[PDB]
Amino acid sequence: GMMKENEFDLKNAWTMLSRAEYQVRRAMITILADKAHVKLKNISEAGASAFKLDSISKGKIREFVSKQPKADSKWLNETYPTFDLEKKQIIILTTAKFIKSYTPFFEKRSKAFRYSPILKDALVVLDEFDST
Amino acid sequence: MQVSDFSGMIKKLQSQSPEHALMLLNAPTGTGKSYTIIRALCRYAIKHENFRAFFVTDQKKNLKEQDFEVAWREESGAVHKAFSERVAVVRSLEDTVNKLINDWDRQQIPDLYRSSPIFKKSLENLGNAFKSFGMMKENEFDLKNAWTMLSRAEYQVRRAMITILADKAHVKLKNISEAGASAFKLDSISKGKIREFVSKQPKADSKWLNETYPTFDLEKKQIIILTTAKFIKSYTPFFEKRSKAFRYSPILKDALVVLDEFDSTKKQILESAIDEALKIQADLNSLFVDLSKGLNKVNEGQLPAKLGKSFTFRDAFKEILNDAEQLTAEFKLDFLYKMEEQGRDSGFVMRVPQTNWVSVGKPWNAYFDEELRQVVLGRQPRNDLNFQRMLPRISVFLKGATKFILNRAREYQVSENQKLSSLDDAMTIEDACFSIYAALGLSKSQAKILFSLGHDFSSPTKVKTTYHAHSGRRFQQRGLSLFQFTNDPQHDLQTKINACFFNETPERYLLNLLSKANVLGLSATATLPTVLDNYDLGYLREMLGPRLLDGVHYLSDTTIKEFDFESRYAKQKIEVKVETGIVDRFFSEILPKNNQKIDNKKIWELDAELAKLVNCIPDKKYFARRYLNLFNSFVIFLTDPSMTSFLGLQSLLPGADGRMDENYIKETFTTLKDLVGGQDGVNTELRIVSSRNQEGIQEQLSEALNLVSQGGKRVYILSAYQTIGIGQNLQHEMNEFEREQAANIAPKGVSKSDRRQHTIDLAGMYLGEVTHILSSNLPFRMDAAGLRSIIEQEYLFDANEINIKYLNKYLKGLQHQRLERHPEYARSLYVSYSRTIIQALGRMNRSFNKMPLIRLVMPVNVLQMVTDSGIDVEKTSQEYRCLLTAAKDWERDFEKPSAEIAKQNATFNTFRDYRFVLAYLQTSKSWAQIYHDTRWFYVRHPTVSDKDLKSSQVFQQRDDEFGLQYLLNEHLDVSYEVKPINHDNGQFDFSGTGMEVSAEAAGLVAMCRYPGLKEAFESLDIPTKWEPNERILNPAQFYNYRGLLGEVSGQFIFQNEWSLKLADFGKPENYELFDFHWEGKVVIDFKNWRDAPDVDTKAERQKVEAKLAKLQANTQREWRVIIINILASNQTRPVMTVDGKILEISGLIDHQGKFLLTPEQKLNVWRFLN
DNA sequence: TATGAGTATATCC
DNA sequence: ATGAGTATATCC
DNA sequence: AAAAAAAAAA
Ligand SMILES: Nc1ncnc2c1ncn2[C@@H]1O[C@H](COP(=O)(O)OP(=O)(O)O)[C@@H](O)[C@H]1O
Repeated sequence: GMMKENEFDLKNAWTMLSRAEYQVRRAMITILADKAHVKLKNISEAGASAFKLDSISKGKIREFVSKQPKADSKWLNETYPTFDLEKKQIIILTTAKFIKSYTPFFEKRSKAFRYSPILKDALVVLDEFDST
Repeated sequence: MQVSDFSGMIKKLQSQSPEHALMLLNAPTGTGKSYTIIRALCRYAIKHENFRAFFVTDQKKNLKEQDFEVAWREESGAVHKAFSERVAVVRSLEDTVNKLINDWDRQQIPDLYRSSPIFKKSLENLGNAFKSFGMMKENEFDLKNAWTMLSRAEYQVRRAMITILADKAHVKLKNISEAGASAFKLDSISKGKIREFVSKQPKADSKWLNETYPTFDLEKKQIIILTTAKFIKSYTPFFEKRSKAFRYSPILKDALVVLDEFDSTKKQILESAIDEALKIQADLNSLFVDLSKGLNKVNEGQLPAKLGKSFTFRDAFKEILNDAEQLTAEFKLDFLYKMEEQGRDSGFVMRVPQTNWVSVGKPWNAYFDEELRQVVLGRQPRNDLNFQRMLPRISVFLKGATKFILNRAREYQVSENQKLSSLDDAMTIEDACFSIYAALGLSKSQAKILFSLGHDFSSPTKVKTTYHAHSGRRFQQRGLSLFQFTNDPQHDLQTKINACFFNETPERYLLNLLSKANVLGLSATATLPTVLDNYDLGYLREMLGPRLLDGVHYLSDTTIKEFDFESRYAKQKIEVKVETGIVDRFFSEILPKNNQKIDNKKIWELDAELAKLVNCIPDKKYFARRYLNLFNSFVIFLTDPSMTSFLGLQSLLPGADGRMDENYIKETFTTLKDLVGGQDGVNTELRIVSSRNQEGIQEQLSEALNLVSQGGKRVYILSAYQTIGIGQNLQHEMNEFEREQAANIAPKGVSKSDRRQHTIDLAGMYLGEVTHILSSNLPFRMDAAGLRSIIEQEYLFDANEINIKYLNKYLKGLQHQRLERHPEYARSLYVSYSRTIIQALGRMNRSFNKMPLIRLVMPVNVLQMVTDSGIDVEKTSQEYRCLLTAAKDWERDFEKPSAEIAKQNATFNTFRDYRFVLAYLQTSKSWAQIYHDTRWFYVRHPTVSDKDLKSSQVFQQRDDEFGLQYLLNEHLDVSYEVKPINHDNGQFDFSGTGMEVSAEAAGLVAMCRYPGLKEAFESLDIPTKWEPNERILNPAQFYNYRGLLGEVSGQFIFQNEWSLKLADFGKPENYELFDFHWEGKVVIDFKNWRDAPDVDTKAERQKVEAKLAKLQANTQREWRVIIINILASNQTRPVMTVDGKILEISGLIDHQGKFLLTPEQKLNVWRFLN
């Protein structure tokens, strides 16, 4: 926020903010991993930077948070919609975000909305069509 | 020591204009080293207007800006130059920004930039950027981006200043730059006008501009003061956006570089080198393919004639193209390498001059899947491409090709600089190399990695037949390489082999610097023998010879006699007392157990507090000893009506963690002060001099010592070795107590105006453990710590301090995360420990007044670790000598294990050289000549004098000691005995008994007993007996020696007896397969061995039949083969295989030199010969 | 030689 | 899968 | 007409 004046250095500040947010996400990932008994070690040792997982481990995490109490799972889903995007029936966003990418949970490289399979057969409602 | 001595040193160094010698000076601290070098540099700069010098030191607290200003003021006599246009201080970007902000806050900007609104806005933006940079200093990933933002802000400030100066000089900036924005590319004339204007400007304005921006006119600066870290990196010129490296700048040509912390610089340089090596990585396959493609474009004349006509006329170019084609065909590098992972970590592969290394055990294999049209890489047993051979071969090719391209780029730069009229915008060697690489079609990253394989180092010119630079240290010559395999979904079709090469050790950087500038190295420990915290002086002297000068040759003997202190200390009855701390667990052991017992409870909750603090650490039982040693030290401090100044140095700075907790130490000190010492401790205080405080170390030290000089107190200064352990002044002005208590040791013939006559040195020092001599990081990954670890071990191996056994054990431990103990008899470890201790003890030798009794307190480990091996204790401080006399109970012997390790390492290196040369001689022609020459050198004289070995056609032609690693005979013996451990790996033990190297296996016995054989030896100039001389062959060399001797003798006797003339082969790709041939019918192989053991018949037959089969496929004939032995002890029996194609004869002549081949045998010989 | 004449919004690199 | 116990400096 | 140095196996 201190460096929102110039745009040339906005890229670097955005990069630092993204790295910090990714660290927060990694902390949450390892918390849920130790709370779900999942072999975080596979990642945590073979992935002490990249931190990749497999489908079954994230599925176990998702089904654990599914049966979790209402309040905490509610906060997690509200703040991190990308935690499980293939279950969201409605996705509300700005067109500036729609053109750009979204950063999935359990991952660091962002994925563009344009090529993602989530748009296939979806219905896109442009609330101000001409202004878009 | 007088300034005339350093003037003589400087003028001697400047007389080496085309050679650029290196001069080193050992002088104990507190002798004038830094006082007089500054005066000498200033005086020489004033007298000679074309003299340029650099003053380099590791820590900016040792830059001595004020000392340079004072010396310049007192040296200039008539003109009185403002010292800002002659002497410059090149600060980092952060320090420049800090000075700018401070000047802005103190109204010190000279009202010309202040009045402008553009400048003010730029300064406000710079202040915000500096605040952000300070906030983001925690994570090093954000450090790069914060630094980039700060650099952009500083550049905007510079642009504002440029516009302000341009309009005042009527320069059309915009027109010179660009009506638009990003530009400001001014011509030489405009900036010349600007420089003229500031030259005629009022003095205050010019002084501020020149101090803040020394790079405003960098050519006028005669002395340039900067840190080692800044010297390694680049400086940003004024008027420009891109920074220019000091390394390739024309500012260094014929300059004099004064490294005031040689040898402390090496580590810094090393660290920087490691970081740079990790920044630059590229896919090896694509890099090689692109370079090959570019070179082929050069061949077909598709590049401008300027470089094309210089590439093509050299035979090395044709050879490089041929090697590129052969390597592309051999390793299938045209195709994609795909490495299938199911998710398991791949680790990485290391290549060190001794071996390959895989971090996950199973070696990597690669074959060509023809159906897939890919190269499958993985852990499968199938290895049809020799991947572990592919990785280093491509690296060797890249290194050689890049050296060729560097030579061509040097030629191109020299030719292009002729065209330029104003030699102010000349292109550097780096620019020429980048232009060549870009013209070849390589990317910018590929150009960076190819250029870093060797940085503009191409040697001199056949040394003009002066001195032969030779070295047997393999790590300095080959470096090391790292490879990691990466799979990404965005390049799903292939696996990237990211490569990381480390070649520029600090010694190589220093040699490259010496290729263009004189270097003067100054410290009290400049020549301590150690390769961990000092340059490899052995390697430096090997590669420099006469160019490695000595400084003490330019001092009067009075100064050297003044270096002594054991006489002056005795004459004034100064007594040094070493107190070692035998403390393990609890605090009653440090309290004075004399019968003034206060309470048996208060110390118990003191122990409880200590245990509580230790337990709250996120190993224990060791931090307690550190705390107790420190507490014992300042108990000793608190119980003496003396010792007005005490310094306690550790290897750790007090902070927030429990392992060394700051406020806990403070409260412990206060409790001990009110618990021990009634009137002794009331006048005491504690100061923690640290970089974590909100003010510079200079004022912290100044106020801590003013507490004693003026406050009438007794201070305990606690800090770390890395903070104020080197080159820091800790003396203070005396008080009445010190005046009436201290003693003076000033030599007869010293002035009263000297500051050393009005100050008093420290009266006591606590020497904590020096902890980080060798790395201990455990998770071994491809990062800075792992590289530092591997490089330290390679340095130890080069200096003959660890053998291949210990290195293999260490690597195996690293594969398992089970690091081994430090080597017990590695001299460098103890010498580095001693170096830190010596530097620490030099901080209390900066004055002539000393307290009558000095107390040095340290734990027992410091006593056990220090040593005197290669350290001239005669010219060291008396405190260190007393410490050594106290530590004499643990003195080690390093000469013996070093000698045997040197023998083992020389043998191992010879064996590795020969393992390489056979495989390469497979497909070479000249290296056959080198191998022939080396073997004949072996047999012409097994024992050779040192000068005779150094001056030879085989030693003067190779630039290293390939195959020529002779042992050392301290007794000039003619024989020795060695027990082989693993002859497959070339490992030998020179204390065991399993084989004899002497003339008994030579022609002396059982070989000269043949008619005409001794005549053949005397005709071929092969001595019959090993004459006692200096150096003797090693077991790896003795193998080839006896093999060639047996070859000659057996072929001679075979020709004498069977009366047949054999012929040699003439096809290059089938060398080292069979010794000779016979009439296109037979291939003949000769052997020299002991009595026949229970040798593995099947492996020998498999190998000989494999070479036979490849010769069958190549010669288009069916061939026989003969295996022949020269000496035996029983009945000879030539046994053939059932088919009858292979002959095996064991022993030709007996031990009496007469053959054992009867008429029957003979005839069979004829029958097999046909 | 020749005109038209802002403020504001949002996200990744 | 134990041996051993850090601070200093500066460009991308 | 000044490119280097490339065993297996652990
Ligand atoms: N004529 C002199 N010769 C040498 N040192 C002097 C002289 N006059 C004063 N000094 C002081 O003596 C001290 C010796 O330290 P110095 O020589 O700078 O470091 P070193 O002895 O490590 O080279 C310095 O602090 C310097 O200011």
